[PDB]
Amino acid sequence: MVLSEGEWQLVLHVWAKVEADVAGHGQDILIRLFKSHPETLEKFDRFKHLKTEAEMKASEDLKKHGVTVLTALGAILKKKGHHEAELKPLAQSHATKHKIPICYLEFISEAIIHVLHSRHPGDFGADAQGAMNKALELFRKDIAAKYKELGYQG
Ligand code: HEM
Ligand SMILES: *[C@@H]1CC(=O)N(C)C1=O
Repeated sequence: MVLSEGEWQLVLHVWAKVEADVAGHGQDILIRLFKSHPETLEKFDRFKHLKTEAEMKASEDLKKHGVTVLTALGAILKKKGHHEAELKPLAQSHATKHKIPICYLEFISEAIIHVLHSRHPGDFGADAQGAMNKALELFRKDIAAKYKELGYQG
């Protein structure tokens, strides 16, 4: 699958808004993930003690991680599909160390879409949401292929 340049521009135009405050967006996204699919929190030995949204919001460490996650994803999106170099270490760690199934990457993709839809109606209309879905699908497709190369079913 291949996104058009027009599609990449819709992706990067909403990402430009995320970048006004990546820390805020990362908190929203991880909290949405953990609330919508509580099982995902159990993968984080670092964070699985957090009991409530209030505790999550107050966690400086969770905020730090959200910035790390969105910055890595931002770097991937800015490659506009040319993300082989970026996907190698991410696939290896997430397959082998963290053991994150592809379904959980689907869950975080859903969280990203939900947060952008909520925060950014001006840059996340139907066409833009479709482009972001396509970008995130491409990301998961390529990650899943790497998972298989690495010996993880996903
Ligand atoms: C958009 C998809 C994701 C991106 C871009 C991303 C990015 C990252 C990055 C950059 C790191 C630090 C370096 C590394 O270990 O590779 C990391 C760590 C980690 N990721 Fe992800 N991640 C994603 C999805 C997920 C999901 C869905 C889960 C769990 C359901 C997860 C679980 C973890 C865990 C447990 C760590 C180690 C946290 C720690 O103890 O420091 N990741 N991730
Ligand atoms: C998706 C949901 C889950 O718990 N696993 C392990 C999946 O593959």
